Amino acid sequence: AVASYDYLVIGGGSGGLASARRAAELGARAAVVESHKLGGTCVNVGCVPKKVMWNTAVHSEFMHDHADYGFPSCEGKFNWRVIKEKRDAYVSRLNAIYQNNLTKSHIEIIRGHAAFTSDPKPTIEVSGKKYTAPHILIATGGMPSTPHESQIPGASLGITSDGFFQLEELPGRSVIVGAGYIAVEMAGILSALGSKTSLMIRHDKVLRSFDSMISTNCTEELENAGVEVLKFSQVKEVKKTLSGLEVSMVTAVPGRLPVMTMIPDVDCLLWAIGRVPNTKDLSLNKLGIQTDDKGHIIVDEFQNTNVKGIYAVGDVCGKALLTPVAIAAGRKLAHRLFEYKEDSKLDYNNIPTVVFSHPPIGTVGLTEDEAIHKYGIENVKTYSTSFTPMYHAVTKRKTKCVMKMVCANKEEKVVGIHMQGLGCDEMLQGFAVAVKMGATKADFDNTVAIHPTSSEELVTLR
Amino acid sequence: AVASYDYLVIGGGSGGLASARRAAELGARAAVVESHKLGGTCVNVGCVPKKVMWNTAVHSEFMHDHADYGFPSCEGKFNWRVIKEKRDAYVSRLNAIYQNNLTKSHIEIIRGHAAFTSDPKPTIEVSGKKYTAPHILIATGGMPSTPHESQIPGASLGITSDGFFQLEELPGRSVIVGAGYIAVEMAGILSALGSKTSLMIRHDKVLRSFDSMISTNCTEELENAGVEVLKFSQVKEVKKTLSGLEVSMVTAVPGRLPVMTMIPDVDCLLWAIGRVPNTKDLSLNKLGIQTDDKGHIIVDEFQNTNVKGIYAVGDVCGKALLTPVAIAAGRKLAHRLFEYKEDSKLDYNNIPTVVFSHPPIGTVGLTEDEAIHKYGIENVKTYSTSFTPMYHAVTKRKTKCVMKMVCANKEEKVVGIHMQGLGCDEMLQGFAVAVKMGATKADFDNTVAIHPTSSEELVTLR
Ligand SMILES: Cc1cc2nc3c(=O)[nH]c(=O)nc-3n(C[C@H](O)[C@H](O)[C@H](O)COP(=O)(O)OP(=O)(O)OC[C@H]3O[C@@H](n4cnc5c(N)ncnc54)[C@H](O)[C@@H]3O)c2cc1C
Ligand SMILES: Cc1cc2nc3c(=O)[nH]c(=O)nc-3n(C[C@H](O)[C@H](O)[C@H](O)COP(=O)(O)OP(=O)(O)OC[C@H]3O[C@@H](n4cnc5c(N)ncnc54)[C@H](O)[C@@H]3O)c2cc1C
Ligand SMILES: NC(=O)C1=CN([C@@H]2O[C@H](COP(=O)(O)OP(=O)(O)OC[C@H]3O[C@@H](n4cnc5c(N)ncnc54)[C@H](OP(=O)(O)O)[C@@H]3O)[C@@H](O)[C@H]2O)C=CC1
Ligand SMILES: NC(=O)C1=CN([C@@H]2O[C@H](COP(=O)(O)OP(=O)(O)OC[C@H]3O[C@@H](n4cnc5c(N)ncnc54)[C@H](OP(=O)(O)O)[C@@H]3O)[C@@H](O)[C@H]2O)C=CC1
Ligand SMILES: N[C@@H](CCC(=O)N[C@@H](CSSC[C@H](NC(=O)CC[C@H](N)C(=O)O)C(=O)NCC(=O)O)C(=O)NCC(=O)O)C(=O)O
Ligand SMILES: N[C@@H](CCC(=O)N[C@@H](CSSC[C@H](NC(=O)CC[C@H](N)C(=O)O)C(=O)NCC(=O)O)C(=O)NCC(=O)O)C(=O)O
Repeated sequence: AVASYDYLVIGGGSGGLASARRAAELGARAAVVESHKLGGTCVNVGCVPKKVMWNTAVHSEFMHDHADYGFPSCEGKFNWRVIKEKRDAYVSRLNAIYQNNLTKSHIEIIRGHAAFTSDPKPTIEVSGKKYTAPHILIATGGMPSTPHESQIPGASLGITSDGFFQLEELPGRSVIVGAGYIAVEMAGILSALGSKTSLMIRHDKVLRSFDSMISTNCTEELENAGVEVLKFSQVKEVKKTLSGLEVSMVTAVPGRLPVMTMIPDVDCLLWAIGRVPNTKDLSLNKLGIQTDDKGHIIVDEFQNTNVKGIYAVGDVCGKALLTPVAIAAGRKLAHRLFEYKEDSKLDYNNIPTVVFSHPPIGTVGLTEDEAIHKYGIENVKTYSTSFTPMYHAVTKRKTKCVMKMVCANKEEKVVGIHMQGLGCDEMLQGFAVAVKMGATKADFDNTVAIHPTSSEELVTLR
Repeated sequence: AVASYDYLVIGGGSGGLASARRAAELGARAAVVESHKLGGTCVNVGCVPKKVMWNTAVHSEFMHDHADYGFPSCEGKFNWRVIKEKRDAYVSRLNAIYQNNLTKSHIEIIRGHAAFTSDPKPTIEVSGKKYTAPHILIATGGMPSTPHESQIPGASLGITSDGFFQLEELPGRSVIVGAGYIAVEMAGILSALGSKTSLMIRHDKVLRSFDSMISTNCTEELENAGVEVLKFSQVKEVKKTLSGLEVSMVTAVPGRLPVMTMIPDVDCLLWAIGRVPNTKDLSLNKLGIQTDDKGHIIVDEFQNTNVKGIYAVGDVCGKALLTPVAIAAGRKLAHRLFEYKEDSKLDYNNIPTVVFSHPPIGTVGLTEDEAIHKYGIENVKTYSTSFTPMYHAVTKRKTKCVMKMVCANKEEKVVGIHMQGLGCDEMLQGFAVAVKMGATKADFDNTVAIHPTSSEELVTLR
């Protein structure tokens, strides 16, 4: 027998939870299928525990400036286990909250792994029971990528971000491989907390898809903070030794000859090279649901799959892999399906991002190079500044703040904002609202500054 | 003999410096008269040294959460002199920078006290030499208010914010009198750094001209932080004792009888009750320049005095006593006079403010009560939230974040934003740009959130 619902959601992470809760508000009879822990990647092995560890890493820098600010320094060591336990308890509190959010909304929780059946009417099976609905959302997320053994023998001796959140002790020596925001964030946390840390990157700079100013500055701040950035470098092999792992690296700097280097006595090797969508065991083939070669579910601008009555949102689609994007796409879909708003969809332009580096990065809109491509070089003007935040006026340790505003056409429409510096994590949201509204530079310059702040520098560029 | 300029600016603080520099960019032959230190109140006894001391007071709270974040605590004491010396050096660096800014712009620096003469053509005298121009800006600022002895015998035993910045040691016991942002800020700094601190206020709450939510929350956070808030209380007399000062207080709570209390062994009594404009010795009468009963120079919307060719900006006019306001009004005036832009003026609506409390406050636009008065009760809707920032998910000490959005008319135009919480100091500027642009709630809700942050809560209110 087959139980019918108005809305069946596969995955109880950011996007699935948000979509199911909004549908239920509109009257849908909904169910969420979850094989592991409610809250998905964000709550369990993502945004939330990452941010707790970032706040911890900030405590390591307050510690270094304490004498400069008039206090006698602290001179004793970090205890990873203390914060690990507290972090785990917070995750458990959130798991209980999201279970209650579904129950309070009268959303059924189906525990187990869903896969599609070959029934012509779209139907899933979970633990040998069948469920159907006229609307089925796939919101199954992704997972970390690890190299194949055939490519990098010994790769399985490394961990990913998932294993990072299982660590019970600070690794003495860490090597992080990759050059995106997860690699950056994990390297910065491990180094701030006292691991002897290297970040191994294929080119000269991290965050190369970000504005060139951010890519440069982020790389410089990593080095200034004590992270060893191993440029033009790749792992060839990993071996277990008596003292941890030995990582065999090849370095090939332009203008130089390639060189092989062994990195001995590594405690933690962390692969932060990408994410793979979680679709292998969904039986998508049984209904002919379209994927790319990497397993991402293909969707249109309304989150429709190629099969009527089946949708997908969030990381499983491979576009803009952020919690607020999954949530917004999920809610817009709920209003389309259950409020009959045919034009309800997410705009994927001007989505803001923060990277929790040291100091944090904020960006929204087009890089300078993207703007030149779209508008023409003669129709783009940039304004920028670099300064030392007043926090550091009295400290021996320094960080900088860099900001870039990208403007298009005669009116100087603000089409991109890019920055790194103290406070940039909390500064960006409001500027993103202004950019989404089509703010011009005149709109920024007509807004009176707030002094003394870093944020005022964005409204006083000349 | 009389030297002539295009532009004569009386006072080398925020507004005078900004106005003179912009005029000189437009070709004006300008001079700045300064009797004390370039940079005025902001650089020397205001924004800048206040902010250094606020950053210091934040170091006192990182210290209290260090064990919770896995570090062994710091257990030794603050040394006021360390940071005082560093703070003074930074002020000296800024004095040298602003002198150079004028010199590099070919702006003459006239050192001494200016007063108007009785010459029918507006002319000032400084150290017995006369100067004239077709455009004279009065930008002389203000000074702290202290009670008259006739009113409060012994009031002169107290200090003001000026004396705060001369303190060479942390006072053991401090009593701050007043209920505005300076009183709040000074009480919070002194208490965080270890002074046994009381804040004496005439009514039940601080910041009563701010939105009611902020007034309430700020008072609660002061008390939670250990500041003793002495409500419905006023100073009657101050006496020198063997052990500091004795403050005689009268307390008169509604519903209760008045009571007199002596507060013994006070080391620092700080008056933070208002500001008086710096106009007493300008000889304004010699030209009939109009003032109010408190000595403020009266101006129109274009900063004109009642006398042709004479202007005033900044604190001397008594309206919106902030550094960015003096600067913006000064620059808009320079473009009016020297770029002939007859409509160039400052809009005094939607000026954003931050109060450096613990945690900081940010506000822009109308309070809920101001919006109801302007638009009608049936045409105002508020949205609000209160939460604990994720920073405190793992700490025993707590602070809250409260946010209020005030919306007008069917379209829900955002006419006010009010908040207190970690990060609110850097969060506000961008939201102020959106409000100045006429953002609606739909504009906020159409902007994708940044997670995990406090700032995302302002774009996800329901
Ligand atoms: C280390 C790290 C840090 C990050 N930091 C941030 C950050 O600061 N900010 C930000 O915005 N984003 C961040 N992200 C990204 C964010 O976590 C993801 O974009 C977001 O979780 C994706 O949500 P989702 O709904 O697509 O998938 P997920 O949250 O991954 O949820 C998918 C759910 O589906 C369940 N599932 C899968 N297959 C099945 C099946 N067949 N049957 C039943 N259940 C199934 C899974 O168990 C899971 O709970 C971070 C991610 C990582 C890994
Ligand atoms: C404790 C405190 C904290 C503050 N915190 C902030 C803050 O965080 N943010 C913010 O925006 N604002 C803050 N302010 C307010 C800010 O300092 C003032 O709004 C701003 O300095 C006013 O600028 P102004 O140009 O009007 O006057 P001022 O900067 O006061 O400059 C006037 C100048 O005129 C000179 N002068 C006066 N009379 C004469 C004369 N006849 N001849 C020659 N020279 C003369 C004075 O010596 C002085 O240098 C703070 C103020 C105080 C007191
Ligand atoms: N400007 C913006 O607004 C941007 C926002 N983002 C946001 O961040 C999300 C995640 O992006 P991002 O952090 O770039 O993600 P990635 O998962 O793509 O980052 C991993 C990076 O590591 C490198 N890498 C890939 N494979 C290997 C390998 N086999 N060995 C070593 N290194 C490898 C690549 O960088 P390299 O080529 O340098 O080696 C790659 O970009 C996006 O989906 C988007 O939401 C991302 C980019 C820009
Ligand atoms: N909502 C907004 O946007 C607001 C912004 N601001 C900004 O802040 C600037 C400064 O304002 P604010 O901090 O209010 O300034 P004030 O200098 O006016 O604050 C001093 C306060 O102390 C109290 N006080 C006055 N005289 C006495 C006395 N004799 N004894 C004891 N207490 C006394 C009063 O409060 P009480 O009546 O409670 O006793 C008074 O408001 C403004 O010019 C503006 O730029 C100010 C208000 C609102
Ligand atoms: N704001 C950042 C950076 C620190 C910073 O601002 N430091 C400068 C001194 S600030 S105090 C004097 C005041 N300046 C302002 O209010 C900023 C004006 C803004 N730049 C603008 O263009 O509107 C003032 O009196 N200005 C009058 C004038 O600008 O003419 C500074 O000088 N830095 C230079 C240095 O080398 O230190 C933060 O707070 O971190
Ligand atoms: N953001 C502040 C406050 C801390 C906070 O957000 N805590 C909550 C858990 S966040 S992780 C799960 C994620 N939630 C979000 O991305 C926020 C969505 C936002 N509220 C919105 O409405 O868009 C998610 O999976 N959400 C899916 C869903 O919302 O359905 C939390 O639960 N707090 C409650 C508590 O009692 O702790 C900060 O970062 O400080």
